[PDB]
Amino acid sequence: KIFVSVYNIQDETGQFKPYPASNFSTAVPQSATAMLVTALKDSRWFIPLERQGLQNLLNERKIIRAAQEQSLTAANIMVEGSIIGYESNVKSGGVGARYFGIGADTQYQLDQIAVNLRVVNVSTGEILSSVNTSKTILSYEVQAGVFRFIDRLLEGEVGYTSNEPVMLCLMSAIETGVIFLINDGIDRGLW
Amino acid sequence: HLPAPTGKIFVSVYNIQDETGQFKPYPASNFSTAVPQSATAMLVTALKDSRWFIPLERQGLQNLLNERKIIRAAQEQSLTAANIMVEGSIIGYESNVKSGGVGARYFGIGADTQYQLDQIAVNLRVVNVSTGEILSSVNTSKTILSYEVQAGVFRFIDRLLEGEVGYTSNEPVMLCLMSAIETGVIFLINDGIDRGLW
Amino acid sequence: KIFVSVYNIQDETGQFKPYPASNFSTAVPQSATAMLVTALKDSRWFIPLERQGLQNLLNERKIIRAAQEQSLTAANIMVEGSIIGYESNVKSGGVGARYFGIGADTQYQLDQIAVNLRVVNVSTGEILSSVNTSKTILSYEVQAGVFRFIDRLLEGEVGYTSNEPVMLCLMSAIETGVIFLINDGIDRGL
Amino acid sequence: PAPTGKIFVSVYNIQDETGQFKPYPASNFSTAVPQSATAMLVTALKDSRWFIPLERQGLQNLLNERKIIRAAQEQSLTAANIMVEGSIIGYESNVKSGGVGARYFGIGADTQYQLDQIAVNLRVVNVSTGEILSSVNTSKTILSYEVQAGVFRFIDRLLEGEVGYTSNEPVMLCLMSAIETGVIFLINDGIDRGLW
Amino acid sequence: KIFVSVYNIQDETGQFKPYPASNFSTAVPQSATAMLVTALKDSRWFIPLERQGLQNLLNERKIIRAAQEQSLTAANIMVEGSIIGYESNVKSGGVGARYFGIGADTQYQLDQIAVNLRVVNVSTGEILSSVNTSKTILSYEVQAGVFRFIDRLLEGEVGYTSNEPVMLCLMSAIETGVIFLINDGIDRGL
Amino acid sequence: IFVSVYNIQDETGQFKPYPASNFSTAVPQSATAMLVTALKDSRWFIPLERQGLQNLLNERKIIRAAQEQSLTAANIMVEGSIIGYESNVKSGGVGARYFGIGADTQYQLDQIAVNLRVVNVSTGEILSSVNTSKTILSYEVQAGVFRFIDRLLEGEVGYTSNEPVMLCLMSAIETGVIFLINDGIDRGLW
Amino acid sequence: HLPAPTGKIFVSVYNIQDETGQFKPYPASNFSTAVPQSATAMLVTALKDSRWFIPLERQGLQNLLNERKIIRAAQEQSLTAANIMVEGSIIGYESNVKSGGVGARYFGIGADTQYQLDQIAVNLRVVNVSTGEILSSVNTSKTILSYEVQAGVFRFIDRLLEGEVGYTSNEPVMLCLMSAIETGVIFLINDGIDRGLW
Amino acid sequence: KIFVSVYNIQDETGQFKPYPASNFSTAVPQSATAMLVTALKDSRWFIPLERQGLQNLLNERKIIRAAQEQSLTAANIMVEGSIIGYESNVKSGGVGARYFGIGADTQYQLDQIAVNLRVVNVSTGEILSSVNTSKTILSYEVQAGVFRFIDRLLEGEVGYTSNEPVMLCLMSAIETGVIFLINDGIDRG
Amino acid sequence: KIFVSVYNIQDETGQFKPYPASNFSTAVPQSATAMLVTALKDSRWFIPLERQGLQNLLNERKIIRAAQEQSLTAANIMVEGSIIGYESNVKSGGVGARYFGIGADTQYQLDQIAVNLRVVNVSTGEILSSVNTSKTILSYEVQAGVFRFIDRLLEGEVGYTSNEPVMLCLMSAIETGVIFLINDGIDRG
Repeated sequence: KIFVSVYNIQDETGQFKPYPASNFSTAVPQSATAMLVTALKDSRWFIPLERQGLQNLLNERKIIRAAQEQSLTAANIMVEGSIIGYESNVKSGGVGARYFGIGADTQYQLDQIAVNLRVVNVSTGEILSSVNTSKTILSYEVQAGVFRFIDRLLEGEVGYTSNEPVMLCLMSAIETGVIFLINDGIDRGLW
Repeated sequence: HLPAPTGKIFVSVYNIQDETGQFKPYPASNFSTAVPQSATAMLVTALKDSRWFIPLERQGLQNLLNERKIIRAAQEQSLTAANIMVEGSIIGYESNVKSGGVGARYFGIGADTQYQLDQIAVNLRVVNVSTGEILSSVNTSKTILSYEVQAGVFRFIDRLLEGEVGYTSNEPVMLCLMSAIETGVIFLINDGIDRGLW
Repeated sequence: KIFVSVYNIQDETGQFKPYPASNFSTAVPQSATAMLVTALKDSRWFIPLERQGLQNLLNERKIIRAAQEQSLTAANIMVEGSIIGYESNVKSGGVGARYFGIGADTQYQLDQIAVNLRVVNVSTGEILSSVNTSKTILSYEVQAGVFRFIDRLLEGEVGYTSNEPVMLCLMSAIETGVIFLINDGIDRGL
Repeated sequence: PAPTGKIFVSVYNIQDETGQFKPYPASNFSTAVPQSATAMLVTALKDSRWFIPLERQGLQNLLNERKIIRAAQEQSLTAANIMVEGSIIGYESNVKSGGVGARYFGIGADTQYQLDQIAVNLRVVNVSTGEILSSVNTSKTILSYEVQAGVFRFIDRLLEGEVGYTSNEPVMLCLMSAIETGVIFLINDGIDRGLW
Repeated sequence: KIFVSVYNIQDETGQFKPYPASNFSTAVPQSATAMLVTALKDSRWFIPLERQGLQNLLNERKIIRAAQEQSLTAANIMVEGSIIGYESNVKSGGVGARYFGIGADTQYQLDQIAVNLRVVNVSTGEILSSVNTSKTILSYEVQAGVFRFIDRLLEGEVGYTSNEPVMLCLMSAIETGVIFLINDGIDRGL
Repeated sequence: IFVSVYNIQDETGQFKPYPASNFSTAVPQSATAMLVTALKDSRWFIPLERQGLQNLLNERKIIRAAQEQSLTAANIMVEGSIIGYESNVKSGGVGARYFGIGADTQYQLDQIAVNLRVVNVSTGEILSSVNTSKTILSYEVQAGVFRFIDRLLEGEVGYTSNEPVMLCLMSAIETGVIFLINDGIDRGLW
Repeated sequence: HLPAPTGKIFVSVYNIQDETGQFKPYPASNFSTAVPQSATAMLVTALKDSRWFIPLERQGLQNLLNERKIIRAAQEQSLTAANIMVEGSIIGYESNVKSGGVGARYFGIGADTQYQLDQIAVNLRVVNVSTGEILSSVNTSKTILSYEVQAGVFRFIDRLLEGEVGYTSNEPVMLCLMSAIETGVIFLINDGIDRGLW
Repeated sequence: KIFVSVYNIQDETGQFKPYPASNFSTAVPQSATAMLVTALKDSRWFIPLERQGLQNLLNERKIIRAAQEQSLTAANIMVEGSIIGYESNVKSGGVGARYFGIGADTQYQLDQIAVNLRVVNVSTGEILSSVNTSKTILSYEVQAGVFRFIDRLLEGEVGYTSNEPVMLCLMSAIETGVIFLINDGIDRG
Repeated sequence: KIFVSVYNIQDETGQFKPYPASNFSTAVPQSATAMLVTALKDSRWFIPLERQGLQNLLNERKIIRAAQEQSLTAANIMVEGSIIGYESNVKSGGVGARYFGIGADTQYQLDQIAVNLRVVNVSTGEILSSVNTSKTILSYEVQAGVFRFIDRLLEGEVGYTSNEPVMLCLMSAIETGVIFLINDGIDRG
């Protein structure tokens, strides 16, 4: 097991959802340094050190020390970085056709998320590695309908829509990123 | 084979925060979050109800410290610590994820139905207080259903006739958050069962 | 009687009314630590200790102490918690029908509010109990109308709407919550 | 009821905990309820006299003025053994609402009404022990109505006419009212204590 | 003459003009502690003490003291208070009629402004009096028009609108308020 | 003859309506310039700066530094603020159209009020205060022709005038200074 | 008769600020000022160009003080003052003030024109540094023209013919501001000449 | 290898996406001082020194020093600079034609991004070099459709749109900036 | 070569883009004090001194000074100033005509940007020079189209639009400004 310290990884995408959404709602989750710490945890051996999160821990230790009137493990490597970018439509498109009286159509869009992870040495402060990974986010819509006349009338509609969970894609990106960092570390080795 | 625990464990939880960065869309107020700010209550009541575990407050800590100031003053008696700390946050929220619906209209009786699913994710981390090492962590995800059903009639006589009926249901996102945090707490409690920490 | 201290119970619902309303107008009242303090007061025996509210009291005591040139009771239990959640439509629906020429219709929506109360020990700082309770908020509209032709013409409309007072439902929730807190203490007993 | 006697009551602030604002067309910054309590309340306590409101609004200017006085000379400040606290608890609408109307050729007429609710919380607190001696919630309701009548007639030429009237009870008055019954309730409640 | 010191009287109406107006513009002027100071000035005997306004005066005195390298009169009573409330439509209404081809119509609205003034003693800090006064604000619009056919065509329009000056009504309320305060003080008498 | 003026601020609490930006005031922020030049142009008076004072103090810091000589005071201080702004107050207009020549006209009035107060520097007593108010005219005129031939003919002419609110502010501040000086003649202090 | 000056005068100008409180209307961003923030540059270059006058910076002063911190630091030599200080601000802005336009259309050739005038006012004050007394002040006002011209043709043949030509001009509010500050500086300079300050 | 310390490179474009987008959404990524740090990392010889990022490193070292009751490498040159500008439409255009009953059309837009990088000496604080580079950002849309009558009716639509990843163009720009910087440094040296 | 120190040249235009754009988006880049630093660098003789930018430099030197348990060159001149103004339409206009069935049209707008530079003496704090320069910003649109009837139908459309890169024009203005300052120094000297 190797002790890894990670404090914060930002959303540097600087992006927000368009209308109808609230102009306050980010296009990307604020959750990394959770995603990342659990990615390091689940890829074990790595032993995540918290530091989120550090203030509370320090308070708790203050309470402990107060109750009695005993040390805190460090990390030789630190992971840093942020969420590099988000956009759309990137690649997007769709088709459709309507004949009397049955129409049908379909649409799709792709999005991009990029992430940067950096392994930095704690002793020398040198950056031992850094990587950019980018996943893509699918969205699609399918519709079919029927408009027919008799005389009286008839009509019908069916439809389905899917959005890949940006949070899941982020998780994917940070995981493949950690895989890459570990792999890169194997040729170092530091281990 | 067989596992076994021993006794109650004091757990301190300060903030489990909303890292979703999300807010409801229009018509809603752009200030209204898509997700409750209420965890570190949901979680604290999960730990209280999942006993044996003993939540240590710390929300919440300052008011207590003040009250202790009043006590110490009025008399002119220590404060128990927690050996584990739970942390984490609400990892994410989105929509439509999966969504869709169908409908049909024949003269003169129409009907239709629609539905949407949403997702919320939560992260819980058990961290050791002495060494500051993270002992465990889990990501959990619930989904949030919404659906609408409508039926109607347009008919001519000569005179005329029409009618409408409809029903809608939205799963309570707060309940879904709670459900998620329960799933996470169950997961953590078993991992500790195989450890044991106890 | 037991002295109970309550400082802040907060709105953690993070919700605001939709349009036409002002985006600054909360979906839920800010009034708890009053509603709750009066709930504890009214179920007495409990003796709410203020602390809202505390600063003014401290100033007033400064003034007294100056004018005289006599202590301040504490509480062994503290109540905490907040308003956990709010939403809508949750469940909603309605029906209606129109035949010549008399139409009628009706609608309803239900909402939810949840609350958390926690009894915490002041001495050791341990949480003695915590409970979540949730009420629901009814709203409905009724309309009836007539459209008739003669030659000349005739029409008429009547309607009524009712919305349950979200504030009252909050009071209800906090009250039932006070009941649950009171009960678990009975087997404690403290 | 009855005075004695006079009791010094200090009130610093009673605040709007309603968190409510007027809807469109109004400005989203415009509160649904007045910020004027701790005036309304001070005058309510005053008008029910005996009570002797002690200011504390307001205290900063008074202390500055005393600085000026003390400066001109190069004499104390009475305190209150009770403190009144509390806030504006809640506001809404439509709560209860409705209306009717009918039109025959060519004379139409109609009327509508809405009720709103305002709630207040007052708490009498002991200054010496810091104990809350009482707390009360009162709620008034706010009436509004609109009336219209009209005529559309044809001759051939044409004729039309309209008349209308609307009244909205002054929310500020209902707040004052609420705090007034609240002061009454507080006084009565104190009557059996008695502390006074 | 009696020296009266007045520092702050602020807008507690929490109200703002509706659309089309800018959402930042108050429904009520911020000018009180002037209107009041000039009202007391005009009601003489009273001698307004500034204190607005005080910081600048203190600076100026710093400069005076600096140039020379003579005291500052106080007030035994202080006036306080604020603008209590504003609303609309309160009472409002109107009529109108149109016959071929001449129409005419009229409308009116009333608004309300309330004020609170309090006389407080500077020595004891006791409130010697407090009063709430409320004026109302009139507005009306009148129109007349003609639509006629010849064959060709004819039309005409005339209209007038008047809105009472909210600032003036604030002044009216603050003045009548001053009358109430003096009136109450005379039976004291101090 | 030395007059010191630090503050005159916008207490109108008003902003322009739509189409304008909600950040744009209905009234200039410029007084303590208008007023200082009004006192200057009305001489005898000698404006003492103090806007504006901080920069000067820095400059004197520099002078004093380069050398390793005093600063004149004022026995009277002028104070006050912009009391109010409104519209439509009085407004109206007419128009008529006959085939094919139409014409029409409209007008609106506004109000601006200002308060000036002379305050004594030694005793801090207010020696005088006045409210003065100007009014602001706006008008529009249009004329047009719609005619058919068979083909067609049409034409339009129009003119609009808005009195410069800033200028009206200047006017109010000047008449105010006139009044203050005049009343001062019977004091006189001068 | 005859006047006369002597020598260069050191003038310090810290801030000349926008007191207009005005912003462009829609379509523009509500954050966009109706008037430039650039005076105390415009004015400083006006004083620089009307030389003899020696603008003293002080904008601007902090960076200068830092650079001198660096200089003084590297060596281990004084700082000139200004005998007069100029102050003032942008007093006001508006529209339509005077505005209007005409136009006519005959078959099938129409034409029309429109115009708007705006105003900017500026205040400059020469203030004495020693006694702090104000030696002079002026209010000046420029006006800002805008106009549009259009011509068009709608004609029928059978088939059809149409045409459009148009031109618009807006005077540069920044130019008008500069012009205003120039007129104020000119006024102040004659006034000082019969003073003299020299 | 030369040790290069880069603290922050900032977005000085002052630009945000237009409607429908949120008025809070930057038109340009905030991600540089990652992009640039990884560009210098990928261009070796260079050894990026962090400094992002520095506070956490310092805290961690505090913890380490606490556990023991061992020094920190510096950089002799520092890279600075920022994202200079962004705009559109800059160049834009498109064509299209529709005949009975088959229509088709296409659009395209270009955007610009500029970047400034500056090599500064740490000892003397002198700017050894500074360069501005600018990439451009392609976007295009294509549609084709058929509207026909029979008697009954028939219609169909197909379309595709591609938008170049502004983040990529930013990366490309910062890389080209690095190339210029290295070129300038070699001629010094 | 002369050492020149430049800290801030700011956007004093107070202007922001109109609708559809975000109300937070400046009409003008925030990039000057880079543009200016690269203009001075490119005009050598001159040696831009950083100072942006200074805090990181001082931190780095803290790291250096700590690692060893060597001075920092000053500038006798400082360049200051700001972006003085931005506007539109200023001059704008256009023509167009349509005959059956072929129409065509074109329109254009001009914008203005002005910049102010000031050379200030560091020793006496006196302003040695200041200049205002202003460039103008062209934008134009061209379109041509055909609507024809047969019976059947026909239509076609082509169009092209260009916007001069406001960032480029600012660069231009700041450059010409640097020229003016250099000349102004030439007769000084």
